[PDB]
Amino acid sequence: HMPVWTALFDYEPSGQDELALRKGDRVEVLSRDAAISGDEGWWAGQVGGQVGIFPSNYVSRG
Repeated sequence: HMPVWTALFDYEPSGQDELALRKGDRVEVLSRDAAISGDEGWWAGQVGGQVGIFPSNYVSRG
């Protein structure tokens, strides 16, 4: 059911609230709302067994 989003790039977290990404990970995107991520241009999601925020430009739909 949940839409497919793919990490375009590696992302190394700067905090425990940030999601680590590796290029080509399928990322479960949980919100695009800045009021939920707390940081304009950041989304919330789950990958790697962690939930957290990442910069929105790091994933693409499909």
